[PDB]
Amino acid sequence: GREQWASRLGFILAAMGSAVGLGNIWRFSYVTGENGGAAFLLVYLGFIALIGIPIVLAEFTIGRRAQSDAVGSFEKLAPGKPWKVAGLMGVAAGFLILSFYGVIAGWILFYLFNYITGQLWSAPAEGFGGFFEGFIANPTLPLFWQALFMIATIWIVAIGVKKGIERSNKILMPLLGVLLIALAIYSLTLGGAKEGLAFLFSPDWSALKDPGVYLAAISQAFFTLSLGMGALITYGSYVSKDSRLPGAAVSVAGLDTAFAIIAGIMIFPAVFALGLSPSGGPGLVFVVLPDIFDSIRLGPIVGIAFFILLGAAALSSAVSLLEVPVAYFMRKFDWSRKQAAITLGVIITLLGIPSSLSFGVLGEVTIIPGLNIFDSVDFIASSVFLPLGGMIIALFIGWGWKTSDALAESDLTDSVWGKLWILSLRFIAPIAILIVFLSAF
Ligand SMILES: CCCCCCCCO[C@@H]1O[C@H](CO)[C@@H](O)[C@H](O)[C@H]1O
Ligand SMILES: CCCCCCCCO[C@@H]1O[C@H](CO)[C@@H](O)[C@H](O)[C@H]1O
Ligand SMILES: CCCCCCCCO[C@@H]1O[C@H](CO)[C@@H](O)[C@H](O)[C@H]1O
Ligand SMILES: CC[C@H](C)[C@H](N)C(=O)O
Ligand code: NA
Ligand code: NA
Repeated sequence: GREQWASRLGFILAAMGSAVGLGNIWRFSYVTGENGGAAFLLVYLGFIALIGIPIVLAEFTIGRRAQSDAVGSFEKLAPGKPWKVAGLMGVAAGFLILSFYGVIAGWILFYLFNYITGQLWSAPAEGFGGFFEGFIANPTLPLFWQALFMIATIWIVAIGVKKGIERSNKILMPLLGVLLIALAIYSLTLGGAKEGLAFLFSPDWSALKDPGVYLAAISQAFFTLSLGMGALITYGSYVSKDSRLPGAAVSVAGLDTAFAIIAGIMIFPAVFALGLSPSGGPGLVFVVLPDIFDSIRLGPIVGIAFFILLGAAALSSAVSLLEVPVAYFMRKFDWSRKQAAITLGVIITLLGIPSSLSFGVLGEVTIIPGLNIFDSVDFIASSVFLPLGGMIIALFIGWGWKTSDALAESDLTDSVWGKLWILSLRFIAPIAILIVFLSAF
């Protein structure tokens, strides 16, 4: 009845495209930065091995045995039991995260437009930092480019799994990796490599007595791995009988973390050479990356190449953010695919408009005490729904699955990995999440 990926690799690449997006470059930079660098990074790394690798496979496992959307996946496997709250919790993180995902993806298309028209080639008068300030504070200009991005996202989603989502131009994600390695090597010769690589790889332990860093790591880890958004459950619901689930979840985190690391090697050695502070808020990369391209001879070509490849990366990730409601509403309300995309994509766009305004006119306005609207949506989405959603997901398989079924559907045997993966779901990952919950609130 449902559409499916046309090969076992098509599922891997789509999941690779879903995972590797803006949370690798943009979000990883200013979150690693404002939380102490190397202390945070080693904690974010450790969370991906013991909380990440199991839950991605947990999501992949639950995705195909039910062959349903993220919510209906819990209704066809354990009907009547209250586990569907996790499938419900993740779709809410999809509506919330795609609202400001289109906000930051609007910044991508504006900068790309400026490099195409030859505007951001040299250092503007306002400066590479000031240019970003008067742009995110302008009430309407970010909303235009967000709507333009939400078109392609909506368009691709409305096209279909086999005619749109899976048809991602196969050679573009590798082009974004090769460039980042070439961009990482460049900033290493800007005079900030010592202050950068030390702050980014050598730990300052006193930070780990602040509990926010833990929650910050768990928030970033679940966010960069497409966890707790209902996106890995649905991408698993298009996987065929013949497929190895364990190999994909590893291939995705290894690529996402490798992409995540090179971004640190590129951003932070440049932040310390530019004399800039690593805790520069969400628009950290948009102050540094143009400042780095400004010192290259062909920097305008790099900028166009960088933002075309990073834009397509944010496009391949936000398209999957829309499938979670779309694949749900087609079942729950018999909506067609094209009707679901327009309706659910234009609402997600309007939901993010108060976030784009939180950078300028709505700066002093707060919802959650102490945070502006962008930071507040980010909190409930990425620091609550994502870490708490995976806990129920992890406890769901670990406790509410017959161990013979949990390993058979996850294509794991009774090997040490099969036990370890099961072990992390039953106890390790959920308690680490539960402990970080007790220690932050
Ligand atoms: C490419 C991998 C980089 C690994 C960086 C590990 C930590 C580097 O931090 C190092 O701390 C030392 C303290 O005096 C200094 O002498 C070094 O110059 C400094 O780079
Ligand atoms: C290239 C990938 C490996 C990078 C390993 C990073 C090494 C961690 O950094 C270490 O931090 C310690 C202070 O806490 C210092 O005493 C060590 O000299 C330093 O190597
Ligand atoms: C002092 C440095 C003056 C400019 C020397 C050019 C060296 C950088 O070279 C540039 O690096 C980019 C990747 O980083 C590539 O994409 C460009 O094609 C390449 O021209
Ligand atoms: C919302 C997260 C998106 C889908 C992607 N996982 C990223 O790291 O940017
Ligand atoms: Na992507
Ligand atoms: Na990611």
